[PDB]
Amino acid sequence: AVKIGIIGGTGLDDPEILEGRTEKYVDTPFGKPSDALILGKIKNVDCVLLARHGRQHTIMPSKVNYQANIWALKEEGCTHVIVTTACGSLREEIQPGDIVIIDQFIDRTTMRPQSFYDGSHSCARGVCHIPMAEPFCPKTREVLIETAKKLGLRCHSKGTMVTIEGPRFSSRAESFMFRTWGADVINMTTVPEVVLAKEAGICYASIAMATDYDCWAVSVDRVLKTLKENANKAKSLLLTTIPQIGSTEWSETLHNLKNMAQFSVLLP
Amino acid sequence: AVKIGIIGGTGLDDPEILEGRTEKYVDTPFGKPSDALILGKIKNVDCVLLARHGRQHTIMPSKVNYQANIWALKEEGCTHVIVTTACGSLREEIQPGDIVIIDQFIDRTTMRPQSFYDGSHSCARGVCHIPMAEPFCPKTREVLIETAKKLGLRCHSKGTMVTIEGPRFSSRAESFMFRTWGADVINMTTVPEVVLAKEAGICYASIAMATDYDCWAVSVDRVLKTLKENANKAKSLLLTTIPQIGSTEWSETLHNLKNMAQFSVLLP
Amino acid sequence: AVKIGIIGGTGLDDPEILEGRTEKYVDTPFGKPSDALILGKIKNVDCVLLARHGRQHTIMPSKVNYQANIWALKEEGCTHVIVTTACGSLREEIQPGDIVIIDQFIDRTTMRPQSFYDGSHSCARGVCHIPMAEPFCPKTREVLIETAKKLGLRCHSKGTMVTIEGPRFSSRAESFMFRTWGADVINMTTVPEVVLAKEAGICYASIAMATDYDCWAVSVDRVLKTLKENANKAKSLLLTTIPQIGSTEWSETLHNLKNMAQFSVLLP
Ligand SMILES: Nc1ncnc2[nH]cnc12
Ligand SMILES: Nc1ncnc2[nH]cnc12
Ligand SMILES: Nc1ncnc2[nH]cnc12
Repeated sequence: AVKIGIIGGTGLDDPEILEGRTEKYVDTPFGKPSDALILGKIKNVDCVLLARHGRQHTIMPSKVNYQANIWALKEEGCTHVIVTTACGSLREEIQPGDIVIIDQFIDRTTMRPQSFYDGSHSCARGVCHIPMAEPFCPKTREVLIETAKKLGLRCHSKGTMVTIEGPRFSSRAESFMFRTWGADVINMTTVPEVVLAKEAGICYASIAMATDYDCWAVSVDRVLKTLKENANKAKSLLLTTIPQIGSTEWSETLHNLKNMAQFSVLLP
Repeated sequence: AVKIGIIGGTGLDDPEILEGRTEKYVDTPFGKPSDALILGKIKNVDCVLLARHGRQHTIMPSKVNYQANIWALKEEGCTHVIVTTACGSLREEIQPGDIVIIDQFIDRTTMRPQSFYDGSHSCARGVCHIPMAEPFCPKTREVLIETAKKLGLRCHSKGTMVTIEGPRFSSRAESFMFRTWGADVINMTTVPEVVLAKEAGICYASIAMATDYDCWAVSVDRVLKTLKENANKAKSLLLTTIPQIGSTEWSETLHNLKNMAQFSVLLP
Repeated sequence: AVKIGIIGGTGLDDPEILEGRTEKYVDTPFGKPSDALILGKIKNVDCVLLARHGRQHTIMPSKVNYQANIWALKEEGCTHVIVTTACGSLREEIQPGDIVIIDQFIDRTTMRPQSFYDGSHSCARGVCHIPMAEPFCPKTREVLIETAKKLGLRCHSKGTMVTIEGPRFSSRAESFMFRTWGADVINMTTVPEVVLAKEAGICYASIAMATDYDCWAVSVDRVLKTLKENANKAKSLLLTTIPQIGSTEWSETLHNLKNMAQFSVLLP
């Protein structure tokens, strides 16, 4: 049995995607999640939706409680966590409106807790050095890619996301530099969300939606406009992907993830 | 009517530049500014001078209250903010003593608040994603460049400033790396000063004075020596530039800046 | 007379290396050191050993009190501080088990105090801008290199260490990027340890032990395994190097270090 946690980004957190909805506020050892958890289903698969920035988008990327969000979904019994996020394109071929099933990231954040094992919580004892060679679940990404193809959507099979601290957008010099580093898209929320999901032994995948070409220009109005015009794509992709995830066996994949997380912890 | 805020850097914060001076200590929602505001004039133009590190230079770059400084100048009615800063040269052609009217930056800071919209101040509500494609005012930079030419000063028309966290200087490996990234000069204070000025809808420009070639070596004594030998240049440039700024119309430029800042804010 | 401070890293902090041991808990203006100081000798040379992560390895890299550790050793009268650290190799020629006498670093840390002069301690007044062109002591590194040769150990004479914040390991995209930046090895503790030692006017050198090839894959178990298999190398190197350090004159080298540190401080 699988359970899909869904974290919705800016303008990509529609509750109506779930059938048989029930609101549920929870608490965690790391604090309160961005907003209430929305329990429901897509066909016969159980899901838990959560708005990353709150339903009214009042939380900036740097202040999102990534620890509480991931811990809450883990506590609900989620086996997978598929998220949505807007991003700027750093490559001509990645056009606004395109979907990118990212497989790598480059961290440019500075003031964000990236581990549950901070030495101050009894629920997470020891020092954890989680491997990040392959940050996103290959199997989950594969289903997303094939479903996008079945839907006939413009979708890139891989891509490197550079996550900046924000809330400001990048300068032109920074934008050029990121391209030379090998970054393909840019956002403000992938890190540490992907890191914490790995520590939790959860299958994590991200649906990145290009909304602009950054400035190599971007603005909040441009981002919001493109999201409004393309939100249906992420919704259709999730609706079609999830029942497919639920029809396959994940015990082995989840076992390997649990082992990796478990053996990354150094106890006294 | 224009009003020029002037933020003086290390050894480039001479109060005598202003005529008819009056000291004024102020407070802001973000705390106290580095020191008192010095009100005065250059010809018929009103100005407000502020020492970035305090008159006795007791504040390190990472602890400067950039938010309070910019907010105080904005509250005084400043339409422009022209600053001075020492920097290391990362290019052979930029010689110590040279002035660089920088047009871009690369952020290497880590523990600095970069927005007024942090969710804890009623004076700045919402999430702000300010555009940084063109961080510095083109029109203000243009006047500085032409005035430098009229004065016959060695001045570079553009340049990318990499702002490091400090207080330590860069290692040789870091110095080499910054050159490959496309950085031309290096300092410790441009970011987030330039970011906050943009959020405030103020025309911001920076007079960077090269004092050394970093280590691709630099020392505090070398920096102080070069500043003492060349401080008169920044003073003469400001004295000649400001009356020129005051003789032109800025309502349209300021309107466009206000619009950009206003529409960068996401309200609940 | 010399006194060698030794900071032992993960699995490279064996107390038995010292003869005539005596445990000593101390306090500093910056807080408590990672663990108690172990006083003792190697031949006729006085030494002070300190486990970076605590004897039971309960402190993550980002939470190590680098300020207290360096201050404690300085207060004990240490003239030199030679440390050990595990690291990942970013170059084919640097094989796991190899020693690298690093000479440069690239900072990728974000939430770490890098100076004693933070404006809140009477023991360290003013603003300090310490030079980092040559972060490690050349003379100390030279003795380590020659001793490694006399022992017939695979040892690299130089290398650039990129210090990441951690506790997570790097992503593959980050690993590739670090190689293009010119990094040779990667760890989580060199910065700011090397910076604070310089401010303290102490001769600092690092014995980096490659334990894996990062992911250009690494895991805690792989790291621990390689350290267990090669720990004897660092121990033998220290035992043979230290008596050699004690047989030479260091007054001039220490005087030059004291001058550099002293003149890096800007007083009110
Ligand atoms: N260009 C951009 N930079 C950062 N985050 C973004 N989100 C959407 N577009 C973005
Ligand atoms: N080389 C340098 N690095 C950083 N800040 C500086 N200010 C002056 N020279 C500098
Ligand atoms: N690959 C690696 N990255 C960071 N720290 C390490 N310590 C040992 N191997 C490492």
